[PDB]
Amino acid sequence: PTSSIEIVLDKTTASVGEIVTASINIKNITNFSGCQLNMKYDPAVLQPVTSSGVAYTKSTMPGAGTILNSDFNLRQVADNDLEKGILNFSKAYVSLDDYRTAAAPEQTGTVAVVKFKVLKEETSSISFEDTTSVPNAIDGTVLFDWNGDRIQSGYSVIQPAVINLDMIKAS
Repeated sequence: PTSSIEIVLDKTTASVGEIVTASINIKNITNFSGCQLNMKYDPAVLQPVTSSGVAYTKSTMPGAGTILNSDFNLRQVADNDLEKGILNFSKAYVSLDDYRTAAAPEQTGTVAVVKFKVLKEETSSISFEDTTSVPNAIDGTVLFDWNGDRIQSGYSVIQPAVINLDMIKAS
């Protein structure tokens, strides 16, 4: 009887130059309308790249998932720190009246996809992390319902996602 957000990798193992795709998935989040997320990775090991192969900038949004793609006036803002390895982004529907009226809330699916180039073959992790700039977060996550209120208890944050776990002893 579970509600969750999770970072899922398409590969558990990857060599230098490969792309690993991280999917940020939610499951059974009641009346979900949007989120703000603060994700941490190690910039010596992974580099976020767009679907066309170019590095993110401070302003780059993650790739589209399978939800939050409908025309209920989507607001999208990213504020990334690529030197420290932080992706911070907000994606939410703004026409909440119309979204409520359509009566078909997007409670389960992929909110965003981040592709990472593997720079070093080494054990590394990706997690959500609390940050000063987003003070109301639960392990670096803020989820909103279709009234515009923060969801305050009853979902698990499943993390970290780990690549190259088999090489952990060497780290």
